[PDB]
This record gives sequence, C-alpha cells and structure tokens, in this order.
Amino acid sequence: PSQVRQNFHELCEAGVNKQINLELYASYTYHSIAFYFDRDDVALPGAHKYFKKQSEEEREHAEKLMKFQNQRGGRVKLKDITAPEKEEWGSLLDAFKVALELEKKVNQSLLDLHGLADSKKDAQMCDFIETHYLTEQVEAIKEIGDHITNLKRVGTGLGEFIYDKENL
Amino acid sequence: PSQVRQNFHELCEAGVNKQINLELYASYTYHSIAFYFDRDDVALPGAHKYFKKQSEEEREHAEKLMKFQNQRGGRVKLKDITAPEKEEWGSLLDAFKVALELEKKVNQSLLDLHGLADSKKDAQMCDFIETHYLTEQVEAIKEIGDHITNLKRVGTGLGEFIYDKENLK
Amino acid sequence: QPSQVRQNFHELCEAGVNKQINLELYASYTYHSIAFYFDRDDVALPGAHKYFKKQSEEEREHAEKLMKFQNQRGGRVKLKDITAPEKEEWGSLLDAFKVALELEKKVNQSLLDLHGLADSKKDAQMCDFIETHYLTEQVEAIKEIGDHITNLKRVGTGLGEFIYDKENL
Amino acid sequence: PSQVRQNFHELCEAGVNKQINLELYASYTYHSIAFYFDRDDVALPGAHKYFKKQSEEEREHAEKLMKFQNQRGGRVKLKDITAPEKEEWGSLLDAFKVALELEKKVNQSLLDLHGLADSKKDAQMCDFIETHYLTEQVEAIKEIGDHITNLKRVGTGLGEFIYDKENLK
Amino acid sequence: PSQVRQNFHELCEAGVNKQINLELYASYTYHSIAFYFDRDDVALPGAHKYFKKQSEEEREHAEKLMKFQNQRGGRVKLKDITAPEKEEWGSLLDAFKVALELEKKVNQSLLDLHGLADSKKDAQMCDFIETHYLTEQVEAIKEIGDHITNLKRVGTGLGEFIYDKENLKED
Amino acid sequence: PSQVRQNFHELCEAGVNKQINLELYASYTYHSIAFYFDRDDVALPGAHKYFKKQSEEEREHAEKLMKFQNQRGGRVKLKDITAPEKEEWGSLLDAFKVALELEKKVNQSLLDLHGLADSKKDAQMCDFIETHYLTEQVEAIKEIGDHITNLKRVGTGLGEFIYDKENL
Ligand SMILES: [Mg+2]
Ligand SMILES: [Mg+2]
Ligand SMILES: [Mg+2]
Ligand SMILES: [Mg+2]
Ligand SMILES: [Mg+2]
Ligand SMILES: [Mg+2]
Ligand SMILES: [Mg+2]
Ligand SMILES: [Mg+2]
Ligand SMILES: [Mg+2]
Repeated sequence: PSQVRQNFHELCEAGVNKQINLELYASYTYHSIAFYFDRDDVALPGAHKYFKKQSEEEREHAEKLMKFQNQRGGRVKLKDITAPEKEEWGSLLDAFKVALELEKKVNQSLLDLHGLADSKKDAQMCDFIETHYLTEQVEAIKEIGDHITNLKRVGTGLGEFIYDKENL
Repeated sequence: PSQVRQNFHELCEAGVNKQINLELYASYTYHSIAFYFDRDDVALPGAHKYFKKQSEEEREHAEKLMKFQNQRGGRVKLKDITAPEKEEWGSLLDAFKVALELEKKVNQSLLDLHGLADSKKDAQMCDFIETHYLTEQVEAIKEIGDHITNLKRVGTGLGEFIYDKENLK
Repeated sequence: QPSQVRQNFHELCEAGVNKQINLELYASYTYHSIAFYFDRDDVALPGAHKYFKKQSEEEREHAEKLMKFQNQRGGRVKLKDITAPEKEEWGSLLDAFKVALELEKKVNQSLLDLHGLADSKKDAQMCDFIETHYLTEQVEAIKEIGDHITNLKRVGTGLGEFIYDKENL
Repeated sequence: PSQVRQNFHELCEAGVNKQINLELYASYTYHSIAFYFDRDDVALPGAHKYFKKQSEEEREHAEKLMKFQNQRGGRVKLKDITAPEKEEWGSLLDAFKVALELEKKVNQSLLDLHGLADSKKDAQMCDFIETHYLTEQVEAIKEIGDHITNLKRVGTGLGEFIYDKENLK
Repeated sequence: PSQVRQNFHELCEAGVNKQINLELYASYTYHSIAFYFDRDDVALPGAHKYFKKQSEEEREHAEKLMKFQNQRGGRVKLKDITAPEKEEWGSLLDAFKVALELEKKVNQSLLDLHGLADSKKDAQMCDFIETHYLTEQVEAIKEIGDHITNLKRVGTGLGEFIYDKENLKED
Repeated sequence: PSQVRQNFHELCEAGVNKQINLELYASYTYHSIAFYFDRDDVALPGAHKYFKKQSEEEREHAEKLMKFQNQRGGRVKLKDITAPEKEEWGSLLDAFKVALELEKKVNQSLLDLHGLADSKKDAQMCDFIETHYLTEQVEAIKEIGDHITNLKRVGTGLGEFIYDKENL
C-alpha cells in the first residue's frame, strides 16, 4: 500500500479510473465535432473553436482525476479511448443535441461515483467531486440547453451562420 | 405630528405609501420577467439583463418615495407585494406589451397622485413628482413603444435573437 | 414533459427552492423596512439606515441566486406575495438587531431543512450549492449580529447608540 | 447557550476543542524539528525554514477552529500542549517519516470529527472541515510522501545537502 | 467529392488518417509516462512537467494533420486510441528509452507517408510533411538521444534528482 | 561536546530552556485571551487583534532564545506548555491586570537568568538578554500600566467599547 493512502477504498480507486476514461472519451468526441466544422462542406469556424476548447477542458477533467488518483495513493489504469459514435455530426443543432446527451451521461457517471464515495464514507473524495465536477457539470448542461433553445429559434440557414459568428 | 411636517396633508401621505407599493409590484413583475428569460427553454440573456435593470430601477423609485415620505414628516406604511400576474410571459413582444400596460398603470397612478397633491396646494410634492417620476415615465413609455414596434418589425425566430443581442445587451 | 437539462432534481427539491426564495424576499422586505425606519426624522441613525439597506439588497441576491439555481437544474420559479414586515416601529438599535437575529435564525433553519431534503433525495449538487453559497454565509451573518447585539448592550441607550451607528455601521 | 447557537451539538463542540490541541501539538512538534536543524551539528537551513513554516501553518489551523468554535456559539477550552516525542530527530528523511505519521494521525482526527458532524446533521460544520481541512491534509500528505521518496533517491551526504538547498528553500 | 480536392490520391488521404492515430497514441503514451512520474513513489515533478508537454505536442501534431486533411478536402477518420504498453515505466532513463523507440516509430511512418506523397506526385503534401514534421522529428530524436546519454552519465539516485530539477523541470 | 561551545555554563543552558517554556506559556495565555474577546457574548475585536499580536511576539521571544541556545551550542529541551489559569478573562481591565502580572513574572525570570549569567561571567549572554529582553520587558510593562490606567478612566460600559476601537 502507498505511504500516502488513507481512507481510499480500492472500489473508489477503480471508480476514478473509469471516470478518467469517460472524460478522455468525451474529450475525443468534442475533438471530432471540432474538426467536422472545419470541413469545407460545413465551414463553421466558431463551433470549431468552441468544441476544441470543450475537448481541452475534458483532457483537463481527466488530468485533475489522474492527479486525484496519485494524491489519494491510487494507481492510474488506462484503457483504449473509443472512437466517437458518429463521423458526420449533421447541423450545429444536432452537434449540441449530442453534447447534451454526452454531458448527462458524464454527470450521472460522477453522481454514481459520488454515490460510491458517500457509501465507503470518503468525505474528501466527495468534496473533491462536489467542488471540481458536480456544479461545473450543471453549469455545462444549462449552457448546452441555452444553445439548443437558441439554435431552434434561429433557422437552419442564415441563423446558423449568425449564431456561429456571435454566440460561440 | 413629526417636528418636520409642514403643508403635508394625510391623504397625500396615504398616496405616497400607495405609490411605494406600485413600484415594488412593478419591480417584482420585472424580476419575474427577467428570470423567465433565464429559463433553458427561453434563454434570451439580453432580455434577462434588461428586465433585471428595470426591476432595480422600480425599487429605487420606491426608495425615493420612501425617502420623500420621511423628508415631509410622513410615516412609511408597507402592504404586501402582490405576485406578478403570470408565471409564463411568452415572447419578447408579449413581455414588452405587459411592460407597456404596467408603466401606463403606474404613470396613471403618479398623475392621480400629482392631482391630489395639487388640490391640497402642496407645491413641493408636485415638483418632486414632476421632477423625478413624470418625465422618467414618458421616456420609459416611449422606450417600450419603440421596443414593441421593433419586436414586430423583426419576426419571431431569428428576429428575436438579433434584437436580444443588439438592443437589450 | 421535463426541462431538457433536468437530471437528479426531485420535484420536492424544486418546490423547496420556490419556498426559500419567498423567505429570502420576506427577509429583504423586513430589512428595507428597518432601513427606512432609521431614516425617519425622529429616529435619525444614518449608519443603521446604510447597514440595513445593504442587508435588504444581499437577501434579494440570495433569492436571485436561488432563481438562477432553479433555472440551472430545470426547475420552474413560482413567486407568492411577499408578506409585509411584522412591525412599522422597530424601536431601539438593539431591538432592530434582535429582530435580525430572530430573522436570520428562521432563514438558516429553513436552509438546513432544505439541505436535509436535498440529502434525502441523494441530490449531491444541490447540497454542495446550499453548503457553498448559503450555510457558511448564514453562520457569519448570525455571529456578526450577536456581536452587534452584545456591543449595543455594552454601550448605553443614548450617547452610546450614536457612537455605535457612526463607528460600527 | 450562546445567542448564535443553532444546530451545534455539544459533542461537536467537544470534538472541535480536541482538534485545536492536536493542531497545537503538531505546531509544537514541527517547532522542535525546525530548531533541531538550526543546531551546529545538523546545520540544514532549508529544513529549519520549512518546519518553522509547517509549525506556523498549524496554529493557523488551531486558530481557524478556535474561530469556528466562536462562530457557532461554542466555547474554547484549552488543554496542555504536550511536548514533542523526541529531542533528537536524526536525518532529514527521518523527520519527513515523522511528519507523515503526524499528518495521518491529524487527518484521521479530522475524518473522525467530520463523521461525528455528519452523525448530528451539522451540514455547515461538515462543509467547514471539507473546505478548510480535508483537501489541505491530502495535498499535505502527498507533499510529505514526495519528500520521503526524494530523500531515499538522493540518500545521505551531498544528496541531503542538495535536497535542503534546492527543494526545501 | 470535395469542391477543394485537387491532386489528392485516396491512399494519401488514407495515410494522413493513419498518422493522426499514431500521433494520438504517442500523446496518450506520453500522457501515461507524465502521470507515472507524479506518483508518490516516483515523485519526479520535472519529468511530469516535461512529458505533460511532449503529450500536448502530439495532440497538436494530430490536429495539424486533421487541419491538413480538411484543407485538401479529404475526410478525417478516427480509430480507437490504443492504451499504452505499460503502467510501470521504471526509471527516468527507461522512460526516455521508450520515447526514442516511440519517436523512431512515428518518424518511419512519416517517412513512408512522404514516400507515398512523392509516389503520387503530391508536391504540396510532400512540402507540408518536410516543413512541419520531418525536421521536427529529427530535432525530437536528437533531443531524446542527448537526454539518454545524460541520464546514463548521471547516477541512478542523486543524478536522477538533479537531472529532473535541472534539464526537465526547467526546459 | 559542541564545536561552537565556549564560556557557556550547563546551568545557563538549563535556564534558557526554563525561559523558553515561560515564553511559550505567555503566548498560550495571550492566545486564550485572544479568542475570549472573539466570543459573541464578549465581542471586543480590538482586544482580539491586540492579544493575538502579543501571543505571536512571545512565540518570537521563545524562538530567539531557541536560536540563542543553538548559537552558544546548548541543546533545546521542550516541556509541556501549561494551559492558561482561566477560561473566562472577565473585563478588558481584568485582562490587562492579568497581562501586567504575567509580564512581571516573565520579567523577574529574565532578571534571575541575567543574574545567573553574571555569576558565571557569561558577558555575551548578559548583553544578549540586556539587548533583546530586559528593555523590551520594561517597555511592555509600562504600555500595560498605561492601559490599566486608561481602562479605569473610561470605565465599564461605552468606555470599554470606545477604548477597544480607538486605542487597541
Ligand atoms: Mg467533463
Ligand atoms: Mg416606476
Ligand atoms: Mg422641475
Ligand atoms: Mg439570506
Ligand atoms: Mg493541521
Ligand atoms: Mg458535502
Ligand atoms: Mg509527433
Ligand atoms: Mg516575552
Ligand atoms: Mg552589561
């Protein structure tokens, strides 16, 4: 056992390792969407920059968790990062619709992980997930909700280009 | 009778407390409108910022009447603030139409208050109403009128998003 | 149909938020009242006037923050009338700060009741939100008041109330 | 009971008073280590500066708890601060081995104190420990484990001198 | 067929997508090495900073080929990103040995991809790999070569600490 | 042993260690008086700040004697830091009355140590405590003297509050 390890269940160590995969998976999906909007047949430069930053924030959510593993004295176990479920993401609206599902999936995965923290009475692991993840997820989902509502209000023609140029 | 009271009738004093309530009611209604546009299924952040400023300005309107009351020797009496008329405020144009009837409602209240002050030969209350409320209210009604005219020019859909970003931010 | 953002947010919790925003605004309304009582010519404590105005506004932002929370999680903001304050005449500075200790303890307990509901329905984020923005700010507000109450007891009734107002408010 | 006391069990107060002593014992222990490295036969100036700072950072932890005791309306009870368990601390590696055993004892005291807090539905007190202590202890234990790993790597003689100059100042 | 596409063979398009995967594999491997050094039993914060950096440069190598794939009107195609060969990377010298082998592997695929571009008379694709990839990889291999020679010269204990603080925690 | 040791008596080492405990004792006592003024039913924030400043200055008095012990080549020996004599320190005037007596006890202790150093012809040790301790103690006792006088002058109620703002 690590010299720093105290109050850190091997089941919670496994839990964290499953999260860093989900986040890296999320990161990799935003990256696909990012470079899909750089396509000459799509040409939406604001979505390219927005989803590239969304991808970089998840490599960070993963790093922070990788950081948390070493802090608590766990051992980081990587698995393959699965390819995104799509190659063509359709409209700007379709892309945010995929974003909302991805974020809900990740939120739940953290809510279950937090569940597993409370269960084995890991007050610090809980704080860590409350403080860096749970409110940042709620913020992220509202933002995506707002984007969906505004992409529906704008049409699919002129409004898409304007929303791309102004709100991303 | 307050040591400061001079040429300040008790129906006028009653009249100021009725106005104070109308300002808090308007504030509350604009508070409602401001947070309806923060909803994920509405999401007009311009309208959010705008109606929040309008609510803070009606509280300042109430506060100046609260202050005025104390200046004249009167005594501030607070009633309940009635909840806004609706939960769901509809489109941007629907929200600004409510705002117009509201401001005409409080404008009419102020003009009646002026009339009362004037029948009781209270010059300084007339000046106070003239100076801080009546021109404020005409400007505020002309502003709302323009927003309505513009919200009808721009359509629903894209029109609502452009006007939100360009004219409320 | 639920809001497209709504996840892990029980309707008891939603209904909970809506109840706390009213209490927040009830408390804002009461502090406003204490505010302008100190602005009266026959009370004339301009420190206390400033202190309570600032207090009224902070609670409007506490409700304003809970309206943001409501919309973030997919809940729907529902306003009731804001009850009028319990008193017109708030007495001495010490009396006013005693009403503030009663009021902040009701509001703290209302939040601690709301957290427990949060915890009941395994709503981790709502618990963090009430812990982060409300529970520590309440404990700081109540201690400040106790200190004020103590210090208002230590100084006299007369000269002492003037100095405390000038100096600590 | 203090005029500010609300949802603060007298076992949570007793618990808070046990932790101020543990922080002061750790503070005192780091103070001995500090001045052991200032001895002409140890002469390690980085460790001296480091462990003085570690001692100063406790006492602040003791103070933040004495501070919270008063916030909640509890009553600070000061027991003897027990002498360090040694005069002679040995190597720089030997000192960080003691720090690791000390910080875990401290951590386990804080986790125990949190569970007692959770047991008596003291949401704010849990939030206090979570915010100010639980994360701090973890960062602190990781830092001490890194130090231990690093002083085994360079190992005795020049490696001790360099680790003192480069990684402690 | 893409409105911009001109003088871009479907096997070349196929080759670019194979490099983006190798570059994302390298980024992931350097990502794993990075956090190994942040373990409390490895505690080498210089190597952690340094491999953290080398990993982000590989996601940038991938992004430039993604960016290029789009410019030529080819379509980006994402395979799974294979988990790294190990969790126990060993010594600072061991990690730099795994890096000289990972970097000679990427360079050879890059040299084959250029060969293919030349084969298909794609001057621009060739120039593009010459400009952003070929001398960067040579520069990257020379730098790792020097690290290995230096990790060899310094000790296993104290030498590993100094070299971390001096040549990697700075850089 | 000690390669730096010269003209330093084993009773002088012992006296220094005895003085370090007295200074840490005073620090603890000022500490208690600190947070006693931080109570919601006492609430004198001036006194709180003043006594926190005095607790730190004594730990400093302790640290400088620890520093002196090592300079002369003696060995620091720590004992338990005795807990304060009271929990409830009463009035602002009560707390300064306690300060004076603590300061005089600590001063007489220094004057005994100086005497002991003089008896052993430790010229540097006498100057050390003359330079950093004996005059500082006289300045501290007289400051407390002024405080006691002024607290009697201001009296019990308002004057407590006014002296706490204006003069601490
Ligand atoms: Mg994420
Ligand atoms: Mg108005
Ligand atoms: Mg005029
Ligand atoms: Mg509040
Ligand atoms: Mg501590
Ligand atoms: Mg918590
Ligand atoms: Mg590369
Ligand atoms: Mg002293
Ligand atoms: Mg002399």
